[PDB]
Amino acid sequence: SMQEEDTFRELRIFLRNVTHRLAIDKRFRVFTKPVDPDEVPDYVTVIKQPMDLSSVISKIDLHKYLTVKDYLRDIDLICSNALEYNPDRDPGDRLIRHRACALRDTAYAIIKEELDEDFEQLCEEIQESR
Ligand SMILES: Cc1cn([C@H]2CC[C@@H](CO)O2)c(=O)[nH]c1=O
Repeated sequence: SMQEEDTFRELRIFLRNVTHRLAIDKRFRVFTKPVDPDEVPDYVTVIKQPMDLSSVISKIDLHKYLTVKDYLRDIDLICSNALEYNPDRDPGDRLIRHRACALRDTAYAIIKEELDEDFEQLCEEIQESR
């Protein structure tokens, strides 16, 4: 319905806002774009489902997220990808892992403070009805 479409439009507005706030954080710069095809040639062979904040934005705009839970799976993916691909004790790896965890934690904290639980429940019920 028109009302359901307004729901989803509101969802997308909320998700763009959260995603923008993550993307402008200097700590998260490395997650803002996909990893360069040639310049890290082994990435796409270790990491089967690359994800980054620009790809999140495109997915929002393509109406791929019908719930916050679905968005958060992609935030979780950005994180798990970073922990998987940079697993070493070396400071380079430890910095990106820290930053990945901080991205995840920040997104969850923003959502905990600002997402109405009844709004999410609605989204989930509309999705489950399709
Ligand atoms: C997403 C990601 C990026 N990098 C390096 C690749 C080159 C630079 C910018 O992509 O950061 C890296 O070493 N590990 C990663 O998990």
